[PDB]
Amino acid sequence: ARDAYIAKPHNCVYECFDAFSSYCNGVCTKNGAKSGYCQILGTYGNGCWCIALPDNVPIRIPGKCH
Repeated sequence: ARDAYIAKPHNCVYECFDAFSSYCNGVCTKNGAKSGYCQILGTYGNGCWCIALPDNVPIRIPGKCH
């Protein structure tokens, strides 16, 4: 229902940093209301967090991006 480390469609964020530049929120901002923040990727790097309940089909991949 929500994204954990992904903020872009089928692509993931290389490394979300401080949201001071609203970089992570900026990606979630495109929705026009969706809200997201930058957390940790999990192992190494950073991950973007986005909250909302689109029509459906939130995450279709283990979170790994090309």
